[PDB]
Amino acid sequence: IEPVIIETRLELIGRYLDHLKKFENISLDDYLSSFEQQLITERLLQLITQAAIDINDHILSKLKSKSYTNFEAFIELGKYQILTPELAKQIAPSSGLANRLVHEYDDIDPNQVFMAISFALQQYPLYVRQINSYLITLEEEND
Amino acid sequence: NIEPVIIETRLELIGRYLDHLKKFENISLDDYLSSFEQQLITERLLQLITQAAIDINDHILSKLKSGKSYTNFEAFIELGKYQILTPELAKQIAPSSGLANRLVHEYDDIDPNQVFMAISFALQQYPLYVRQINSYLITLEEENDLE
Ligand SMILES: *P(=O)(O)OC[C@H]1O[C@@H](n2cnc3c(N)ncnc32)[C@H](O)[C@@H]1OP(=O)(O)OC[C@H]1O[C@@H](n2cnc3c(N)ncnc32)[C@H](O)[C@@H]1O
Ligand SMILES: *P(=O)(O)OC[C@H]1O[C@@H](n2cnc3c(N)ncnc32)[C@H](O)[C@@H]1OP(=O)(O)OC[C@H]1O[C@@H](n2cnc3c(N)ncnc32)[C@H](O)[C@@H]1O
Repeated sequence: IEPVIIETRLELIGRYLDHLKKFENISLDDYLSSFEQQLITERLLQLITQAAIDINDHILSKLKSKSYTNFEAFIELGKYQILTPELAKQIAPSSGLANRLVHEYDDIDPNQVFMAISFALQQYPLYVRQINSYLITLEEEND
Repeated sequence: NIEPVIIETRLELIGRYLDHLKKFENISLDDYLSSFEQQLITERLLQLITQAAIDINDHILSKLKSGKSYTNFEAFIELGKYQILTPELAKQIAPSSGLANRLVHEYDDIDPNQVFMAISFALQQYPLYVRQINSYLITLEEENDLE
């Protein structure tokens, strides 16, 4: 496992969350009225989830050199206790959110993106902390 | 016929996205590079415009190409060969398929300097795309009515 590959993406997730947090108090009616605010939060959520999918793929490629869907990849990290199983279960559906936001499914419901903001702001800081704690362990073993 | 309705809805969306993108036509590079939020808005607008056009092109060519395959870049060039787009526009606008692939993260990392230039390219080219597809839409409706 290459720490800098993982840490670069974790830092990006943290940056994107920092920007997404600027939206955490916007009312739904103002959100639905502002296409540009929908665009910003949709792209932030896409970038966050795609960075996580990339992190998970890198980690699993070094451990289980088996193939997982993006949803299962979160679950598998839970089995390795790299994520907690509870976080892995909660956050795995953000893989479907990523697909939704690149138009792999049908239209985007802004009401559901609005609610997803608060769950991303809860779950992904924990994802970052858990992956960071794993990376730090690997680094402190090398030392 | 379902193809005209499909094209017309997507053209209406492209027109709306272009209206929002036009707000950024006069932004300076330094202003753009210093505002992550303006980068996000323009990146997603470009993603939505190009994806809608890719959808249109797929529906146009499925009627004309009897199962023959094509990439999203190639679809734009095929429209030029069919004189649905002018060849000049077709070759100018085909690389927007590569922009779209980068914006949905098929590969690579996003260079904001390239996205900055794509704002101008899209504001020049996609209004012409809309006009020319709209002219084809009329021909299609006439052909369906004539058959
Ligand atoms: P894709 O087909 O990957 O996602 C669709 C749906 O299936 C869920 N899923 C994928 N793979 C699995 C496995 N292996 N097990 C169980 N479930 C799986 C995936 O999590 C996704 O779930 P959804 O709850 O439909 O969506 C995830 C997430 O997206 C937001 N959401 C939902 N519907 C939306 C609309 N219409 N607009 C905008 N956002 C939407 C919610 O945040 C939801 O939790
Ligand atoms: P992807 O693999 O989709 O595209 C790669 C590259 O190849 C071009 N291409 C695809 N198919 C063909 C055919 N049949 N013939 C000739 N060329 C083809 C495709 O247009 C793309 O060109 P690029 O110049 O790499 O990119 C197109 C477009 O994207 C923006 N761009 C470029 N680099 C970017 C970064 N780093 N970030 C964000 N956007 C970027 C530019 O607007 C460029 O014009």
